[PDB]
Amino acid sequence: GSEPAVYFKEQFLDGDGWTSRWIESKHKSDFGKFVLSSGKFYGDEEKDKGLQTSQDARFYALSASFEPFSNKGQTLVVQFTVKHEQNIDCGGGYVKLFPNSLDQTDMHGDSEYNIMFGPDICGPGTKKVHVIFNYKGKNVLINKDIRCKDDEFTHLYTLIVRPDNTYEVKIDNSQVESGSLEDDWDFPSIYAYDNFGVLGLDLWQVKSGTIFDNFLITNDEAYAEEFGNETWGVTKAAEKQMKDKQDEE
Ligand SMILES: [Ca+2]
Repeated sequence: GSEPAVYFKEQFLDGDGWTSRWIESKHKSDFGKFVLSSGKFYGDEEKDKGLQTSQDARFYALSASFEPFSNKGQTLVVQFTVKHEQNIDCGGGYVKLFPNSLDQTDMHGDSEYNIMFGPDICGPGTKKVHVIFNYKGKNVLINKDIRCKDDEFTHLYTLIVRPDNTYEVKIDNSQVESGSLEDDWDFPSIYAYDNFGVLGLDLWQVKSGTIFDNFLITNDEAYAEEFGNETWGVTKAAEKQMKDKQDEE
């Protein structure tokens, strides 16, 4: 009939239903398995179900395709929650947005993506939020140091990329970094990609147990903020109260 474009959304609300929407890469025969779980403590046992890394010291390669789109002349928002319930030592917690040309059964560390975004932890020296744009054959990393969350709780990560070559990074629905694409990377069409068609979780973990949930790819900042409050905002207080109840035990 005669609104925000929701290019991709995943909340894992239909039990085993997610297996049809996500594809495991067969590039290697030893990739780790994601399992559906809400972990040992949660805000809501059912709502907080997400994809959890289940095997230590493994590479992960799982991806979801969606009807392809271009962000040309549009704002692009990529958002998701990451919960390092295990008290992570070293491991990725970022997503990669690929063009539709990706063969999902062959996705691996070298697969050509458009944008990579999210937290990476590797001991005390790396607690950072990556913001990477693939530009003219190179993966260009942000020149700002954005500290990521390293506790056991669910955190919302949001990247906003605007058609005026500006961006914003939010953690828990609050701005943590912003600036211009020309200023914050060493590169007017910089922001735009002809095609996005796959969101991938392509990463390494030593201590596994991270849970990913509430993925959203949209062209509207205000909608991503509302969805953020409907997901992460609903989890927050009750999840903390449950862990506090358990810590005392
Ligand atoms: Ca969920």
